[PDB]
Amino acid sequence: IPLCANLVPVPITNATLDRITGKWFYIASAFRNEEYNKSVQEIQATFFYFTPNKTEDTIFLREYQTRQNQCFYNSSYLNVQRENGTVSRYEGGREHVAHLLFLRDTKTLMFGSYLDDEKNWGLSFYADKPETTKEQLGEFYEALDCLRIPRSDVMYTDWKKDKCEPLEKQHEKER
Ligand SMILES: CC(C)N(CC[C@](C(N)=O)(c1ccccc1)c1ccccn1)C(C)C
Repeated sequence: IPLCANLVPVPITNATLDRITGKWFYIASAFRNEEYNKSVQEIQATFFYFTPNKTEDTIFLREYQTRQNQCFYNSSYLNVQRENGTVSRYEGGREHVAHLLFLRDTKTLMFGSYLDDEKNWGLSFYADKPETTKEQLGEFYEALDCLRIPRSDVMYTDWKKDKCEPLEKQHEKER
C-alpha cells in the first residue's frame, strides 16, 4: 500500500458524517504554510464536537481551545463539499477549506490544508482521546512523510495544559 494513498481526497457520504460525529482531541499538526504554523504555534490544547446536519451539508462545531493558559470557546457551522471531500469554515473575511482524510485507525482523523500546493501543504491530526498510541502517531508520521514534512516540524498539544474542561462541564449543566 503506497505511502500517499490516504492523502487522496475522498468524497464524504452520510456514513463519513456519522463516523466523524462526536468529540475529538487535537493531537498535532505540521504545515509548510507560515500563517498556519504561526496560528498553531500558540495552541496548547484543543478539543471539539462535530454535530453534522446531513440534509444541509453543514457540521455544527463547538470548539474548546487553550492558548496562553486560558479557555477560548467558539461555536460555528462548517459547510461540507461532499464530492470534493472537504469541509470549510469562514474565519475572518476568508473561507478556509480542508480535506477530510483518514488513517487505518478508525479512532483518528486528519485534515489536509492546501494539499494541491507543495509550498503550503500541511496536516492536522485528531484522536478520540487526548493521548495517542505509538501506532496512531506512526500513521500520522507516515502521512507527513508523503508530504516530505519532517517529523521534527510537528507541533504537539499537551493535554496537561488544558484549561477548557471546566468550561465544557459548565456548559453541560445548561444544555
Ligand atoms: C486553529 C485550529 C482551529 N486549526 C484547525 C482548523 C481545521 C483543520 N484544518 O484541522 C479546519 C480549518 C478549515 C476548515 C476545516 C477545518 C479544523 C478541523 C477540525 C475542527 C476544527 N478545525 C488548526 C489546528 C490549524
